[PDB]
Amino acid sequence: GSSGSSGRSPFKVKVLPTYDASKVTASGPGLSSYGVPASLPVDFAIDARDAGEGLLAVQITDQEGKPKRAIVHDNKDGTYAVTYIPDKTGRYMIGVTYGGDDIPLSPYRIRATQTGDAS
Repeated sequence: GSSGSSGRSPFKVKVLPTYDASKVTASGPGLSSYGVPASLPVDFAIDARDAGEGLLAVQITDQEGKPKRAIVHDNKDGTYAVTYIPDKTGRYMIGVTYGGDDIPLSPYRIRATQTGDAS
């Protein structure tokens, strides 16, 4: 089941938005394919060329799918930084979104390289 359909407007055209998720990309250690240090404060960079401006949001989950703490850094220089401390190593799935629209790049598959953690 579902419901809603809320929100109206007295005047609004059907033109194209200035922003564009598709034009959104990210680079850095936080998304390093080679691997990332477990229990280490890592952050990536979001450089937008033709993505314009759009509500950015990050969702970090674990192999089980638990909510992870994600900090938001504002540079106001045409980019966006995000720090995340992966405590519980494992398959991490990051779901980046811009202006209520997920990019064709996400989700993101990363592996937290941990050592020891004997139980």
